[PDB]
Amino acid sequence: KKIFKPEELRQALMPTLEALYRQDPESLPFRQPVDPQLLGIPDYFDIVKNPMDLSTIKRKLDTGQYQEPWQYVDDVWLMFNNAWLYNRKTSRVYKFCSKLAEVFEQEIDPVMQSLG
Ligand SMILES: CO[C@H]1CC[C@@H](n2c([C@@H]3CCCC(=O)N3c3ccccc3)nc3cc(-c4c(C)noc4C)ccc32)CC1
Repeated sequence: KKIFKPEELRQALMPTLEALYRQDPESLPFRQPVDPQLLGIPDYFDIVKNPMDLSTIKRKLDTGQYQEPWQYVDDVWLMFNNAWLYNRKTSRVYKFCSKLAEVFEQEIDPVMQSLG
């Protein structure tokens, strides 16, 4: 299938990550990995087996760790689904997660079409 290369992926995908970072305050819980010790939620890693956050995804884009666009998309939805799994539907963080998902879905669709 189509072979991609890192700089092509970073230039195409990074604006979609940038759109998530620009959401203030909705992206604030997601700009750094969850620290369950500081936040007093010691069961976090009992529930969330593969943590993900914007800073990790950004580093992976920056350092060429995605061979295909769908791997980037996978990590974004993984970050969203970790937050939806751990938090109550009525919580601020759950709602901010859904806001980021709405933004992502608008940003990623034209990009993935253009990478196809
Ligand atoms: C800059 O560093 C800050 C340090 C930690 C702060 N934080 C908070 C605080 C608690 C206090 C009440 C509040 O309103 N907060 C907040 C809510 C939205 C916007 C800004 C502040 N609750 C958090 C929940 C998760 C999380 C996720 C994601 N998935 O599971 C879990 C669990 C992660 C970070 C959280 C966010 C950023």
